[PDB]
Amino acid sequence: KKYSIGLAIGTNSVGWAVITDEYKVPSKKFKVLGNTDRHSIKKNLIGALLFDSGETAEATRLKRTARRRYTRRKNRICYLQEIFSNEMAKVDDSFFHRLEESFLVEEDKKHERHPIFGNIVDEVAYHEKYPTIYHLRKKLVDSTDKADLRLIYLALAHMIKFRGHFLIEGDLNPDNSDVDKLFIQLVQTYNQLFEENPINASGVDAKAILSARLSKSRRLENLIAQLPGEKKNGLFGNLIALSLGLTPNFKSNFDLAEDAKLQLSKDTYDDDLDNLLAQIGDQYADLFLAAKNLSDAILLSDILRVNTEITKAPLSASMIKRYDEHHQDLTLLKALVRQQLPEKYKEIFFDQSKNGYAGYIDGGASQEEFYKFIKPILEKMDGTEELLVKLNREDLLRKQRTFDNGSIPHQIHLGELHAILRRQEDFYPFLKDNREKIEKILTFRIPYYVGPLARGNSRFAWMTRKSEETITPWNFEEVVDKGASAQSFIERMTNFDKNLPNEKVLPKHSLLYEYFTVYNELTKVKYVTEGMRKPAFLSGEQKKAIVDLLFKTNRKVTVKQLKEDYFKKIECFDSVEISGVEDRFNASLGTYHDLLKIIKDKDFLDNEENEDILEDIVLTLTLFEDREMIEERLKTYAHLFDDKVMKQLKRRRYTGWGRLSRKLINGIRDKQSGKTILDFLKSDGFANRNFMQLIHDDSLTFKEDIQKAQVGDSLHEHIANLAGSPAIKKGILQTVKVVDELVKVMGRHKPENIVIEMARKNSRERMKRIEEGIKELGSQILKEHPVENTQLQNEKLYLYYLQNGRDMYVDQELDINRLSDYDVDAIVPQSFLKDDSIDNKVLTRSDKNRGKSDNVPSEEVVKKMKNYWRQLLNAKLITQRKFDNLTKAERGGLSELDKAGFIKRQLVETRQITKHVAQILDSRMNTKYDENDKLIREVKVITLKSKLVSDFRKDFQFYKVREINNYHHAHDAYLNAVVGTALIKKYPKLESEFVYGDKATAKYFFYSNIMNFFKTEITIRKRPLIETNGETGEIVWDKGRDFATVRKVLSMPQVNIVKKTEVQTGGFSKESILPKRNSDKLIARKKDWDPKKYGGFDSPTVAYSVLVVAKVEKGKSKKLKSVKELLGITIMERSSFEKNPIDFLEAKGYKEVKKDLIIKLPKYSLFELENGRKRMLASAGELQKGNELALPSKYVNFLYLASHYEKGSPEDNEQKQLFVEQHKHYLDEIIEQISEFSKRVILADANLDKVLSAYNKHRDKPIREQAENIIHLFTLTNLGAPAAFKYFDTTIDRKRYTSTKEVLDATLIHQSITGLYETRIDLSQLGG
RNA sequence: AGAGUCUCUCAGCUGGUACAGUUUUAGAGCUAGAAAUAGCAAGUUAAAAUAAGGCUAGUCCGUUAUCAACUUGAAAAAGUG
DNA sequence: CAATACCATGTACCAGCTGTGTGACTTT
DNA sequence: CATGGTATTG
Ligand SMILES: [K+]
Ligand SMILES: [K+]
Ligand SMILES: [K+]
Ligand SMILES: [K+]
Ligand SMILES: [K+]
Ligand SMILES: [K+]
Ligand SMILES: [K+]
Ligand SMILES: [K+]
Ligand SMILES: [K+]
Ligand SMILES: [K+]
Ligand SMILES: [K+]
Ligand SMILES: [K+]
Ligand SMILES: [K+]
Ligand SMILES: [K+]
Ligand SMILES: [Mg+2]
Ligand SMILES: [Mg+2]
Repeated sequence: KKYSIGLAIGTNSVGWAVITDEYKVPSKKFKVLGNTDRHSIKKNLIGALLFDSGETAEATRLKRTARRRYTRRKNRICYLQEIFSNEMAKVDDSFFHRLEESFLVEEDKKHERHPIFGNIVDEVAYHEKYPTIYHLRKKLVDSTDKADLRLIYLALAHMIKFRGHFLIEGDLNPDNSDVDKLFIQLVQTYNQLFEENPINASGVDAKAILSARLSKSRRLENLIAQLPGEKKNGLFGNLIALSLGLTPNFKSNFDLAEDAKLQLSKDTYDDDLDNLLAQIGDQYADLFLAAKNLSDAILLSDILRVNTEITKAPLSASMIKRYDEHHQDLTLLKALVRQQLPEKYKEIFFDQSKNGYAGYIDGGASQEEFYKFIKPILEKMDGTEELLVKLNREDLLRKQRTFDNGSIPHQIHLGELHAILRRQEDFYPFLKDNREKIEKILTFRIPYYVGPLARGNSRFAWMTRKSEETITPWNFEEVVDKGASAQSFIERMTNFDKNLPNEKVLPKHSLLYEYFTVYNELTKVKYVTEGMRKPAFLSGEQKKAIVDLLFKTNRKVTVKQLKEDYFKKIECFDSVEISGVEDRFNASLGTYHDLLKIIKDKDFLDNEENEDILEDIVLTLTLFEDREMIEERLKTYAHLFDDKVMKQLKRRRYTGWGRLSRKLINGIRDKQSGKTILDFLKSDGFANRNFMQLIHDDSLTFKEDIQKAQVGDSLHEHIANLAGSPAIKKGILQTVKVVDELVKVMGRHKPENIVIEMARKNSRERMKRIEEGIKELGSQILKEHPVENTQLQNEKLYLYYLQNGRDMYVDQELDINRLSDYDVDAIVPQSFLKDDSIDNKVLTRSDKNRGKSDNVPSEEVVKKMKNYWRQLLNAKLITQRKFDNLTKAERGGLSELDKAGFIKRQLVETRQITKHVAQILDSRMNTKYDENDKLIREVKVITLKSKLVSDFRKDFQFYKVREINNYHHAHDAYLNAVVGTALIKKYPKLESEFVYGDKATAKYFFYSNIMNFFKTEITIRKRPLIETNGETGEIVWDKGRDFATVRKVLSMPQVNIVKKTEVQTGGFSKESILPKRNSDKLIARKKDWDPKKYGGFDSPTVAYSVLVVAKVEKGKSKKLKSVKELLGITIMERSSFEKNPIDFLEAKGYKEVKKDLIIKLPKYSLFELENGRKRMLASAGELQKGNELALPSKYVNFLYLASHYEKGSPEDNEQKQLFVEQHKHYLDEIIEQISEFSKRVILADANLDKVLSAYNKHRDKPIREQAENIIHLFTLTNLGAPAAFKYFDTTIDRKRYTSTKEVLDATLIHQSITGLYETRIDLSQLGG
């Protein structure tokens, strides 16, 4: 008995089917377990497992990270309170107690209700003197008087609790960042370099202009407007633009041929500046550094909007400025409305529900919403002009705690913290001794390379301690081994050398590693001149001369440099042909040139004895990112370089790791030669073997040593470690579990073949890619055309912005209002490359202007547009892949071989994850070896792409309509098995391409015509009825009988669709903290916080339901009453219930619980009632639809054709259209089937009647549109959670199943993973 | 079937921080009326919690992955049509 | 109990490692 | 998002 398996692997489904010799699906009688009168059932061997998408670990991680955050912020406060403990006890022995219980209601408070002082008089006086915390912070920073210890704590706690970000390194000078003085010094540094062309900056108010609440470009234009004879694109203008955070281009200033675009935010700027400074000299370093300082001052002026010469608390001062202008503007705003229109006053200042001032302070109105609600109310009135200016600057009626306070660095809070400590350490001796300890609390943060401060109970931790004691902010440098921990942070993630599995991989930028990559490429170069008979390799001398002369003097080596600076200069060749490298060498001694600039000792770099030291310095620069730690590690060589060079060495940091170890490159040696790998790359006679040849050569001992160097996951573990979406990995494991069961079903007989086919908030990302691209481009298109992230979901508008509002084939502007008239065109034609991503797509006025349509854009378009494309590439508005394709016509365009490859890739799957599934299945099936110790491939694992079966369906009218039911998953798998087996049966030579295990015109023709053998006529040409294998003579396909077989299988109504039951996990409930309410739905946020007094959560998530048969007390009498009901065990209750189910249930009220009748009921548990009606458990108190509507095939194909689902010849198109119109009565028949089914299992009288009326209303509608909208109707009958749907313009809301009472007496069905094995439990026989 | 390199792209996993939001309390509302309410005044801030919580008590852990039923079995697992 | 309606924590930055598909050079 | 929780209204 022989058979094959077909699989369809998706992210929510695994379709499966068993086929025989004749492409038939078998049917078996299967045992049925349980207490029903049915002992067995007939099942077709075809079905599909359905499951909810697997989730990533990200959300779990972000929540984990926040938890740690909250724990450590509490610890900071506890540290500070510990310091204050004894001395605060002398002043107020319950202060910290009133703070701790501030949340409680006075009924539960054990102390007085006024937290700071403990009486109403002092408390009210406090708030009158210090309405915001920032008033108190400024007073404590400025005043010279002794202050109450409790107010000192509150100001220091507020700074430590909300301490600001750590994005800036070093200390901040609040007086050294004066915008006027940094602008004056930029002017002075410019006038030094350009004495003949100086700028008159007198009368220019640099402070107001650059610190103004305006866009960077507008402030730039404002300042230049004050300077006559200076343009914003001149050198000075560009420097101001750099200061404002824009991205200017200094190429045109210094007459450069290449482009020096500079932005101060990019990580590349440090190199970007040095690179520019290399061309124009170091005299300009003072100019470009002076501009950097100005930027710092302007950034601070966004935060500090107050003169820093009247207070040492400019931040708190600026918060107080917000409060004062809020108060003044509120007084005036009220007066205006009071007089100009008093009818709206009640709506504005008293209605929390409205987005007025009441809703903005007391309700849920945000600043953005408040501004919207009040913008017309201001425009409508008189005297509102200044307020309207503040509203448009987003600076009206501001609160102090706002979304934009993320700008504040921690150095500013620290400055006020250190000032207060300096003021009060004069009166309190414990503040002078703990001044630094308190300062450390605010400033300390765990280094990212240290991680959780665990003690052997964190699977996430790696930190190692220098001593076993409690870590605090003050002892961290001593208890935590920062060096070892920083090393583990990387070495626990990096790859080992695959060849030498115990050797660590070299840093990517290691000098030795780059010597290797350059010699390995250089060794395969070949050249030929006139006198030479044939091309030749480079000798060891030639390669060394080339490395010394070119690679050690030029960052990148082009072929031109090789020809002129080597072959002409040295070999005296006026002409030479080069091979093995094109345009320029891909490898380069980059680190060599970085170190030559820093240390300026070329002879040190070339001395081989320094190889070790240089290797350790680069390793240290790569391994660590902390500049102190880097400095500490490089101390060993402080004697070798100047302090200036050592400082420059500290600042140079590298990232990335190679793929080979040092031991492999330049350690192990060949036994007879005594030479390392690098030695052979430098010199290997006239064979010039490269890395691949060396480690594979049997005449050397490298290969032997590799195998000796080499040194068991579970199925689940192995799948977890695959590179791919966790979603697809869930289906991969489910697939293997499906195959195991199917083999057990066939009496442990292995199949002949297994054919597998695998399926194929971004608006935040799409917006960020256009902002960066446009600001890098320097364009004002976002100014002229504001856009929201949601709109960028539209393809044409997204392409418009990525192309900066220009046609991509013609150098012209595009109209944003005309996009409907424009064309979206594929760079590589979709006839060749089925790619619809933005990466192969282009917005043009008309696709005609691309050129010819059988190739990549014409040469003329490339000549026209290459430069504009280059800008888009650098602005990252197109990728390198998109630019390369866009420009291929200048590289010959698409070749015939390229076209052959494209067609082949349409048919042969090459994705790595697909190969891994095949390898998993192949290694599970084929386990025995033959006389030659080679694997015996009893089972052939075939992998197909989705296009094969999809074209099969459209070619033989086996159409699919996904919306009808879930059967198409199972049918896809059947067709995969059929097509896959028949394909390799017809052409056994294909096995190399389609089975796992180990002229261009011809292949193009061949692969385009590979599937013709199924057809009876082609294009013209005709074929036999019976198709056979040429060699064996065996029949593979009968075009009369075998299509009928397929048609029978797709028509079968019984298909085993199983929805994987799953225990729900994750969050306990909705996260929203709700206000207090008298409802038992509310759940306490802490053990003692009664939700009736404090609010809390609701909407818990049921992990699984439980069938309880027990008795419950009834009435005031408490008489025991027998019941049977469903209890949802929430995720939070789950551990408590499982530890002791009986105690848990008795706590809930149940008595005499029949412990053995407790049934665990996860989500999607399956119940059958009367007339075949099936329900799935959505929750403990809601149900989902549990039936599939097996619509007959004739209707399915009619719906597909009538609806124009997806082309064919005209004689075919008209034949299909004629069939649609000849079978128009099918429309009513389809409705009848739906209604017959809805009345049998759906049971939504209201919705069914509403739909019938809607269908009888739109009978005069076109047939195509009636069919398209019949497709929507299957939502009413679709398996799963009910949902809303629209028939034409009528909307049908979901009818839900809000009670689970009926399943308590129905038949519960437990299914195996295929659903072929069943246990059925009559629940009516329980509770008697 | 792979391997190294160059320019990239997309994805996965981990760590260190920040700002808001929400919730309860505190921030004496006034006047006139028995009240009902009306007319006003006010508003910007803070503490605390931010999965209940756990023992292993760490400045640690708590939302990913995995899961029909039955039989033996503390459990892990294997077995069952 | 129907039918019906409303609701659902969000944002920002920094430091890493891995594999992926891409199209080029070289190779087993 | 989409689907389960919750309340309101009849
Ligand atoms: K993170
Ligand atoms: K009390
Ligand atoms: K000017
Ligand atoms: K608000
Ligand atoms: K409040
Ligand atoms: K106005
Ligand atoms: K707030
Ligand atoms: K190249
Ligand atoms: K580094
Ligand atoms: K020195
Ligand atoms: K789960
Ligand atoms: K579980
Ligand atoms: K199941
Ligand atoms: K990469
Ligand atoms: Mg906690
Ligand atoms: Mg807050």
